[PDB]
Amino acid sequence: KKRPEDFKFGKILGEGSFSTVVLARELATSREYAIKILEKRHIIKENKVPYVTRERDVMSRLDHPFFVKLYFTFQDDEKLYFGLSYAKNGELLKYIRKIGSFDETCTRFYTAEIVSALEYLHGKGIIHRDLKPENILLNEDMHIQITDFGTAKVLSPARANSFVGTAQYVSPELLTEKSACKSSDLWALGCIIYQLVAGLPPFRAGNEGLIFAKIIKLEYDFPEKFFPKARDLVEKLLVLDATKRLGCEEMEGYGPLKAHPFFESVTWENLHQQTPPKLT
Ligand SMILES: Nc1ncnc2c1ncn2[C@@H]1O[C@H](COP(=O)(O)OP(=O)(O)OP(=O)(O)O)[C@@H](O)[C@H]1O
Repeated sequence: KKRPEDFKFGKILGEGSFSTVVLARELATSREYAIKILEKRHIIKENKVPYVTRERDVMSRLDHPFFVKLYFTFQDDEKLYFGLSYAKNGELLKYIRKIGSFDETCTRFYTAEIVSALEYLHGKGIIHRDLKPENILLNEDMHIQITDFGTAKVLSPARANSFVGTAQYVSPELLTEKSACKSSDLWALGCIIYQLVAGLPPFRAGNEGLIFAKIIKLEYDFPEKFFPKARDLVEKLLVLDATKRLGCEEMEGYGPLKAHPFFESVTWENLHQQTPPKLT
């Protein structure tokens, strides 16, 4: 029902391989949206339509404060437009790079929000499959806003067969069995926790193949100082057997995960309304 004429477009927020995200003000309401714009000829020609349709379908299902919201979509002759919530503070990755690593309180708090987010997502039977700090945005208040649902999968009411993801965060089962499940996201969570504390994700190399070989061998080490209860949690997530990761369904879900000693001081109830600790 909305049209391009309905908005004043401002600065480009970022660019993807087949998309541009632009900050826009809706004239009729004065609201700010991040508008994702896809060229129809380009997505048809480069075979991206399945990913565009998947992103719209998955995002339409989501209604949780830790996810970017899809408010509306429209199209004209040349373009599709997705109106998204504007995450003013950009990617979580920017903050890991800037400050180098998070202290225990910040690690705990941001990990808790991600765990809360994943509990919601897996409860709806959806796997993300590309969870990483670049795909975790931050709103004006510094709460997380998970994004990038074009490679997500709605599981039909355990396993998904498309090969998708980012080498550093890909789970061993996707490499060796050629499928992913909810537990694959918990593997990515382990990588992200490690990255928050250590400054880099645990499987690192300058090319994907070398990363793959390390992942399948569980070849990684903790830096000398690494919060002991965080290390224990990481060891319970970075497990080759996907059925043995803390938080997976065969480990009886998110209850035991949230009960991990690392999260002891966490109040899970209204996390999105708590004041995040300052990063720095
Ligand atoms: N809702 C949003 N609010 C603020 N910034 C955003 C939002 N969505 C995306 N961005 C920024 O714009 C960039 C482009 O996002 P987009 O989803 O179009 O492609 P991408 O996922 O970065 O790249 P690719 O699709 O090629 O992997 C993001 O990397 C992010 O920095």
